[PDB]
Amino acid sequence: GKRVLIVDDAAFMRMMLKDIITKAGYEVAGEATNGREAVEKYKELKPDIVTMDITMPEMNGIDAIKEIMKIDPNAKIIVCSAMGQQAMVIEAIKAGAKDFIVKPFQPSRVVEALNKVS
Repeated sequence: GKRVLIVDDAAFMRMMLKDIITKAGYEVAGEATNGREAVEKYKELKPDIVTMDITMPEMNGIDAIKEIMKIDPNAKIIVCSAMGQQAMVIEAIKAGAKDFIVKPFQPSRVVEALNKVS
């Protein structure tokens, strides 16, 4: 109930997040750079939580949310967005995501999101 799958194309953002996740005592089940991989790794790892980057809509992360819900209507998915993406956040929340964080990350906020959702 502590395994997280991180989805984000930015290697460095991924790492940062891992640092945070890990220090807060959670565990990194795995990493993905895009929606398809995520789905595939989600099926393979059955992670506890999923962190999903939605900054670039052309990546269709929202569609991945949905794909995963089909697969597990119990999935707990947090979404990373950037400032001013409130509309996407709402669509993601609309599609099943439980919460959202904003870049640039505030360790405390991410820990809180994680915890709330766990």
